[PDB]
Amino acid sequence: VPEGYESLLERPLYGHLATVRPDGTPQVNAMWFAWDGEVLRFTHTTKRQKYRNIKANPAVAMSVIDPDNPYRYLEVRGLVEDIVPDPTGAFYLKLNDRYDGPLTEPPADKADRVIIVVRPTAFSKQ
Amino acid sequence: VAVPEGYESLLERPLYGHLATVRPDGTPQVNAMWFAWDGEVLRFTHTTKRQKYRNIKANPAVAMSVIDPDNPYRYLEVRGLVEDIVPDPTGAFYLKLNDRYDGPLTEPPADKADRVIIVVRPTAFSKQ
Repeated sequence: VPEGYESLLERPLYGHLATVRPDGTPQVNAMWFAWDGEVLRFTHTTKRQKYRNIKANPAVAMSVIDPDNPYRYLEVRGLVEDIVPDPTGAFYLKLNDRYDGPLTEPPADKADRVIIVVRPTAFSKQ
Repeated sequence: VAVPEGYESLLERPLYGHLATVRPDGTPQVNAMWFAWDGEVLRFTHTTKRQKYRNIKANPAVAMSVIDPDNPYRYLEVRGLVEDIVPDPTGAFYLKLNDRYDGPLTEPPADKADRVIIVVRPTAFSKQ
């Protein structure tokens, strides 16, 4: 990550995750995310189009901008490298906690929850 | 294609839109952008010299994500097609976008000779 920009990834900001649909056209959805210094993790259910997109095309990109300073932003390109079942909704609650989210209990859709793990290939800030 | 009823307000606000395009190799690109909405089409400022432009010349399909900055449960996803690309060699359109956002970019850009207006007609909206 280029120098001075990793802090974007540490903050509880909404990332805009782009995927490619089966028809070859793009889709973009605003998302919580977690960065661990190596990979990005997202909460998803197996029911939505964005999940189906990544099962067929694992290449993704995520945009984040600093809400306090429009000069600071990042596009992260990467590949989905794992999809991990989260049937207790523990990972959803971890994100909820980082974002001071409204859930007080595991999500009702927990049986269908997964963790999408994305390993970056590029970070661009300009 | 009609905006969902009461969400057009998000497109009227000076919020960033995160515009996704697809590269010729089939992988996506997404960038935070100023946009303008006139009730029918979205307009963006680009130059002819970057990858985002090359992406749209080969695949006109795009998607834009805008989120309310204070309530993240309020959002709008717009899919659409680039239907025009208009030269902006004076940077006048770029300066109108800056004005819409009350931004600091009040003088024409050094790259103005290569500036264009990208015009996108929506094909779909989602807010849930």
